[PDB]
Amino acid sequence: SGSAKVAFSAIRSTNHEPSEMSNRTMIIYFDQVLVNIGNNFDSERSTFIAPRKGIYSFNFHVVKVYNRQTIQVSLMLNGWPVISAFAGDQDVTREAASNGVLIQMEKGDRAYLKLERGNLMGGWKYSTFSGFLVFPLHH
Amino acid sequence: SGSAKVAFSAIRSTNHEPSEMSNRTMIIYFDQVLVNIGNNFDSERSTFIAPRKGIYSFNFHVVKVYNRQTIQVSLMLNGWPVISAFAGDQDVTREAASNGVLIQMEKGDRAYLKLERGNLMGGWKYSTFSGFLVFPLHH
Amino acid sequence: SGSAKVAFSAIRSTNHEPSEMSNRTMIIYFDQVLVNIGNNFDSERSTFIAPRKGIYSFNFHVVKVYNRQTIQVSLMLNGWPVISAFAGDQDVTREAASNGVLIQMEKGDRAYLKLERGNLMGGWKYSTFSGFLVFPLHH
Ligand SMILES: *[C@@H]1O[C@H](CO)[C@@H](O[C@@H]2O[C@H](CO)[C@@H](O)[C@H](O)[C@H]2NC(C)=O)[C@H](O[C@@H]2O[C@@H](C)[C@@H](O)[C@@H](O)[C@@H]2O)[C@H]1NC(C)=O
Ligand SMILES: *[C@@H]1O[C@H](CO)[C@@H](O[C@@H]2O[C@H](CO)[C@@H](O)[C@H](O)[C@H]2NC(C)=O)[C@H](O[C@@H]2O[C@@H](C)[C@@H](O)[C@@H](O)[C@@H]2O)[C@H]1NC(C)=O
Ligand SMILES: *[C@@H]1O[C@H](CO)[C@@H](O[C@@H]2O[C@H](CO)[C@@H](O)[C@H](O)[C@H]2NC(C)=O)[C@H](O[C@@H]2O[C@@H](C)[C@@H](O)[C@@H](O)[C@@H]2O)[C@H]1NC(C)=O
Repeated sequence: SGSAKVAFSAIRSTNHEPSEMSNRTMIIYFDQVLVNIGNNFDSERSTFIAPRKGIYSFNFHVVKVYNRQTIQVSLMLNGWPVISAFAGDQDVTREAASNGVLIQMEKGDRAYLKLERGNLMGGWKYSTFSGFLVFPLHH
Repeated sequence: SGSAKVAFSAIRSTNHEPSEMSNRTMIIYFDQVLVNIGNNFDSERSTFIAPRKGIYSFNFHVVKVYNRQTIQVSLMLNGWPVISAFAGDQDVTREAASNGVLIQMEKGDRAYLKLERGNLMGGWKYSTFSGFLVFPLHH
Repeated sequence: SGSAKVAFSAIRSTNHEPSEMSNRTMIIYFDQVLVNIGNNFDSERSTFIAPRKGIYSFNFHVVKVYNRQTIQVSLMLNGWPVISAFAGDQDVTREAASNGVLIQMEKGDRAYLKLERGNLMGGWKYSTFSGFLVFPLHH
């Protein structure tokens, strides 16, 4: 597929608490990048930047522990929520806010996960975020 | 990929209650279509109609609120359930019946989501349904 | 895509209890294979064996009933967990441990689901496991 091979996947490998900057941006950070074909995933910002016009698939599963908060996690496209997922609060099991979607992106569009409500104190180990170009679009 | 570029994604953008017809069909309706490459998703019927033989990927996340019902949501292929997902009933958080699968479809096969058990009173805002042709098949 | 068309999907169609061997391996078994393009999914072992170097997408949803256990399900790559999902224990609804990810695999790498914690007594009907080659890689 040449320059139509674009894919990333990243995970949260520890239960370490959020940083001050993560608290300010509420952008969910993934420390371990498993795939980054095209180097279009910015691992410092946990943001995917589309290299070309196309249909992109995204999936995420944000895993939380008991921390007295319910959460809403949203896939953001240029600062606007496209889809959201939800998780509650209990002390029986880790639980996940999961969702996925296909979206059209232009070159330079940015996709990332934002904690719209709640916090991730206690860590978000086992959280995952991945995406790939399904096919490019011309015009 | 030419005529092998087929993709759709749709979401439920409001918490409005189901219509009379939705009550009769128990087919889950998505008011906002984000992607519809090939125009193979029938937005009036929330049904994907395969344009050609191939392997198709589908994912869904049906989000419910507290409404005194648990739900079973099934991906239907020509009126038969292929996969199902489940959600409970509580008043702490929105929660989702989520699943996904790859299936082979022939031209004219129809895929849609059906509420096999329960109801979506209180709305199903944030629900998502998407799919794409992974690759075509000949013969 | 020729030999770049690789895809599988399998489901658990009954609530039958795990076998002795399933108890010993804790590898989750799927009795009904819906898709197996390339015949790279070993249905006896519920293991996908990559035919070539590439980026592969995997998704799973393991559905449990009340059985006095919480579970952790992990996607294993050559015996090492890549991603995990979690489900609790209650008697209100079936519930699912769900996650998905993209990974790079070499020819001969093996991917399967393992019950890292808990059991699936009471069955795991409606569980699903699927995957496909997103694109091949050279070198
Ligand atoms: C990120 O936000 C968290 C939620 O607001 C912070 O935790 C809160 O910290 C308050 C004092 O900074 C404390 O009164 C709150 O009870 C506490 N809330 C929760 C739910 O834990 C977190 O700050 C961390 O904890 C405090 C005690 C300090 O030691 C910080 O250095 C910790 O990181 C925030 N983390 C930051 C700003 O780095
Ligand atoms: C779609 O099905 C719902 C579940 O059967 C309907 O709600 C039910 O409406 C009954 C009277 O129509 C009422 O006795 C039940 O308590 C109620 N059940 C629940 C769980 O809310 C729904 O009807 C809506 O509510 C009633 C009161 C009417 O105003 C309808 O016009 C409402 O839509 C059904 N909606 C339809 C048929 O449009
Ligand atoms: C697979 O593992 C299960 C969990 O260890 C077994 O169930 C357990 O069986 C014990 C006796 O074998 C019994 O004391 C435990 O209470 C029971 N635990 C649970 C949670 O059910 C299961 O064995 C099944 O049940 C027993 C009674 C025998 O009839 C086996 O033939 C059953 O399969 C294990 N299944 C195997 C080894 O095939």
